[PDB]
Amino acid sequence: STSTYALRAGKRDVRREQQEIITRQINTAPYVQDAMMRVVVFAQYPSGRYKAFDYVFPDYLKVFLNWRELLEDTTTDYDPRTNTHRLMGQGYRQLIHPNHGSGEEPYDTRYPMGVIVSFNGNIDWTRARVEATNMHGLNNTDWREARAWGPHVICGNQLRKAGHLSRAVYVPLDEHNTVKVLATARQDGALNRFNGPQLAQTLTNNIVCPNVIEFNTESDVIDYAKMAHIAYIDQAGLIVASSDAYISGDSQA
Amino acid sequence: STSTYALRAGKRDVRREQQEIITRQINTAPYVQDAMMRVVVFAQYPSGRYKAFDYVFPDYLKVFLNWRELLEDTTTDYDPRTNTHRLMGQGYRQLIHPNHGSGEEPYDTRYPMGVIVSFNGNIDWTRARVEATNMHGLNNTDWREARAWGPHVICGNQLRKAGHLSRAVYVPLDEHNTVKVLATARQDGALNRFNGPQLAQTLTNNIVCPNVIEFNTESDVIDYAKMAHIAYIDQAGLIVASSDAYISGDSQA
Amino acid sequence: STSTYALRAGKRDVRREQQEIITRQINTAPYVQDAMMRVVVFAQYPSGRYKAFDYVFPDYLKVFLNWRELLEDTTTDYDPRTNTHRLMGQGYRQLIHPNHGSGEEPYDTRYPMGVIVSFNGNIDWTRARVEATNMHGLNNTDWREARAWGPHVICGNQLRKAGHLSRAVYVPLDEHNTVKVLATARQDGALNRFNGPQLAQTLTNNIVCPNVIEFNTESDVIDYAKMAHIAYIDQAGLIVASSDAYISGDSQA
Repeated sequence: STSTYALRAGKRDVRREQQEIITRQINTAPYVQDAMMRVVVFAQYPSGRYKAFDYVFPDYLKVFLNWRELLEDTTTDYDPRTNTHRLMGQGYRQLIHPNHGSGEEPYDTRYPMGVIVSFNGNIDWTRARVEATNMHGLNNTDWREARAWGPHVICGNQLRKAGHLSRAVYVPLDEHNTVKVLATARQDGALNRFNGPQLAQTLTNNIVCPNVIEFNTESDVIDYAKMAHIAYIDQAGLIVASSDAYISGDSQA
Repeated sequence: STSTYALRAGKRDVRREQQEIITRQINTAPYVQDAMMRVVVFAQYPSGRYKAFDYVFPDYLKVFLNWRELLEDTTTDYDPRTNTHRLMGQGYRQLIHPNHGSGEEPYDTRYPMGVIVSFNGNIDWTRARVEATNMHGLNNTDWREARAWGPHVICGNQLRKAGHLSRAVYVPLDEHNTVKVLATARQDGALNRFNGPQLAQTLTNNIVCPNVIEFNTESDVIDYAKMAHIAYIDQAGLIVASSDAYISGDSQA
Repeated sequence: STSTYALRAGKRDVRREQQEIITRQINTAPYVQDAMMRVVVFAQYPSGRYKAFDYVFPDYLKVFLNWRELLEDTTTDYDPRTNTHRLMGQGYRQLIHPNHGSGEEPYDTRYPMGVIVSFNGNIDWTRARVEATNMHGLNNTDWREARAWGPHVICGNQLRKAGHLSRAVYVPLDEHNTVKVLATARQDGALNRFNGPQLAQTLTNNIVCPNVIEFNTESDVIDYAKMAHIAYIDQAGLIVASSDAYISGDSQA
């Protein structure tokens, strides 16, 4: 880093020390249990556009995105292009029930090339997980040997550190994949907030608030990430946004 | 109240006392834990029409309604008016990602002026809550200082008492708001049904059953409320429906 | 059954005994807690087509399907046929708010005649339940006397045994019905995985993965069932698919 001489007032510089306190509040308020956490799944489309599934939640997040939800210009598990009563054009059916569909092309170009998953806040980094599952949301072809997570679940340092508050990972997808994501609040020290008398609040306060937002180009995705103070990895593989606050920003450039 | 002379049969008037018992059953059966509770969010539209998000649930309710779900004539987070691939007409995008959208008008007239939230049953009135959050479902502009609820969450006597079984509140909205609602079953005396061996049932039995119903005019909303036995506040600010049962109805008019 | 003479190698027939072990793994891996379970609701339409709500989940499943979700060619609670701003054509409204709608026919032929519900895996068979509820998801006309389940909830041996791993039931529906389904993991012996320190995982790992798949004819439904290794009852009332694995298939035909 590049730093050099600086001056400040003496004991009377409470304005500066107050701003230092504020910087620390922004950086540690997320660790007060039942503070919000934020997880965003950014689908990267062939078209150069992107779509964010943006979740804010205070305790835990259980996400499954199926094939149609992942498509460009959908906002739910509903595809306006594809009237399911028509005999032709059933690409989704052809993928989830092999050789019983009728898509007009091998690769529906609305299906994403991959997702950037951004985890932010007081997350339990040891159990934060992503999986590219098959069409059914399974991590084994045979459900009878599938489990909550697969033997090679995406986790640990596959989630790139982006600051004390954030990690992000890029997950390539092929056309038969779906996406699962898990994040929970960090263990509350030696107390388990999912245990005993603490559970009711942890469970019932957990209103997950999802939004699906589209972006016409990555510049706009990156702007969204800096607006929302969340980690993001751009097309160049660089970490261009973070949840960590610095009192003078990137002043040691 | 207006009451006057009445007669009844003597010890043989079991029909009357049976009906008195039935009145009490309707009024107290909701307090038997794992009985249904009922919460309804009525969106009031500029058009004079309304839309109800009607939830019945036996243990707890965690609701977040985002911008598109709140729009007149939507039934999910999907807006048929707005094809998200078009460059023009992205009003939702303009609100949730400031100055990256293209709505055709400053105020999409399908967005509601406010909601009437109706809580009914054995609800924990001390932790029944509503918030008009921002587009992301946050109660602070900066998620890093946002929490499960805001410092000024709508609660307590902002929820108007409408009988022993019900409360209702009117919540004005501006166009960038979304709505969150929490209701849980009242503490089970000194036992916590969210604790220990009671939790499995409390958790897994809690199938929340949502319906989205539209009403062309308030007369029809009020009818729906009386059909469903739930509190409702009409345009005049009057409580015109309740969950409380009376053996002769409003006979002391 | 028809069986007759067979031979095998002696102590060196490890290939056979390995395949016997594999058969047993497929049959008992589902009993390792947090293994996947699979529940499918197959709607049978007047048109001879079917639609599957296919859920895989590791711990519990809480399903409510409302009227519009049940309709042929819907994939969410959204009906493209019916623009809710139009005065005519509101069949759903006419059912859920009696005599306030305007459907074009008494019976919307997209509404199913019944559902086949298929339960598979380490399910608690004593508390696996289905209900055909009314439009609101209630099992009593008056919610104040409704409960999490009705006095005549569909359960026990109404769920037909289809093997050690599976049961299935046919549930007739009339046009004002909706469908509720509950399945949970079997009690973990004398330990309760929904209790104490076990709960956090049981709760947060439970990502339910739903897909809605259509089938143009029952032959294709039956194929889907055999692909997915789940119980299914065909139009003839026969059990034509199962989760149970046999080392030589149905070799005692």
